[PDB]
Amino acid sequence: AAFRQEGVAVLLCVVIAAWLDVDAVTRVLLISSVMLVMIVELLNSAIEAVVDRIGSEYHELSGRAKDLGSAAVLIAIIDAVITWAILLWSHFG
Amino acid sequence: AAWINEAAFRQEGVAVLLCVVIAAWLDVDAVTRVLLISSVMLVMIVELLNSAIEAVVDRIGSEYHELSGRAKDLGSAAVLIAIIDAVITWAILLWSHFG
Amino acid sequence: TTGFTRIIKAAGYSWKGLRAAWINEAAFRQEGVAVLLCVVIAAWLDVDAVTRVLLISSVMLVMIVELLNSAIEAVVDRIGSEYHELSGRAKDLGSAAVLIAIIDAVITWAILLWSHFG
Ligand SMILES: CCCCCCC/C=C\CCCCCC(=O)OC[C@@H](O)CO
Ligand SMILES: CCCCCCC/C=C\CCCCCC(=O)OC[C@@H](O)CO
Ligand SMILES: CCCCCCC/C=C\CCCCCC(=O)OC[C@@H](O)CO
Repeated sequence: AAFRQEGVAVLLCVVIAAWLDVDAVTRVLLISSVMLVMIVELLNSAIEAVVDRIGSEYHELSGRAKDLGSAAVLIAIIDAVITWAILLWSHFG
Repeated sequence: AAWINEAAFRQEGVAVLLCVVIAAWLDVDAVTRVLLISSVMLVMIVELLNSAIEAVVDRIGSEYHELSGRAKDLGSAAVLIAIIDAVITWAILLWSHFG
Repeated sequence: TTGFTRIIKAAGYSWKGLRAAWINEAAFRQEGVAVLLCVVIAAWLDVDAVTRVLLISSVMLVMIVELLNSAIEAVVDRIGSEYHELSGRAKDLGSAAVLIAIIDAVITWAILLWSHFG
């Protein structure tokens, strides 16, 4: 369901990066950026998995852990966007 | 959320934020600017993940357990490695621009 | 004061964690060796600054995810129960992030060295 859509997303990114006439270095940066997002999203899901296992009811530290994990994912997404934007502006510069 | 109003996250937050601003103004090529950003961004990501770990641990209980201390130590280790990676990154790249 | 004591304390925790992870597992020790070799090779390698960083950044990320996944397992094992679905799920997601980080590093080294022909 959700993991499939992310799998579709990252596959398209690889296809696009392969479709673009770019060098080895820039191609690595494009891929690795999206790869990092995958890593953070998986680790964040691991956090939420532990949280939902520990607590049966609501707790402050439980919501804190989820917010911090979701924040890390956001920072990762932003980092990927900035990376793609900078490189593409350079290639078509 | 309520995480933003903390002395620890303000200091770590501005340290990374300043580096991004500086890197955005530095006169270097694209791939260099990307690495300057991605390095300090990675540090922030690891710090947020590490902070999430500690939050989960404290959620468990106040009574100490060996795995509880191990979880925090391993988390701090990842943060350390991330900072080292950031320093080395900026050191190698800026050494050319600095001369 | 507070800023200096946090750096020292975090350095103490980090070194205590790196020590514990090195003592407990043999696979971790060999992994650290593989990383250290990669760092030295990339430093002595005749490539430009950007490639040198990428080779380093790859293996450094591997260790970070490894330590973070090991932190997850520590919390999971901390929890006391016979068996839970989210117990295996948490480690499954963590192990997935580890294998992704390793593969991405291997491919990076593969592509970069193949383009350098060295
Ligand atoms: C127009 C908004 C697109 C979506 C957001 C993309 C943000 C990208 C970059 C933010 C500024 C940081 C880097 C900008 C800069 O200093 O130079 C970039 C340029 O040298 C690349 O060739
Ligand atoms: C440029 C290298 C950055 C770090 C790469 C990853 C290194 C990971 C682990 C290195 C060893 C961790 C600390 C273990 C150690 O040195 O001593 C353990 C010893 O006291 C008992 O066996
Ligand atoms: C080519 C490698 C150069 C050094 C790169 C970083 C290596 C990191 C750790 C290796 C040194 C730590 C080994 C253990 C050690 O010396 O400490 C002994 C321990 O009693 C201190 O608490």
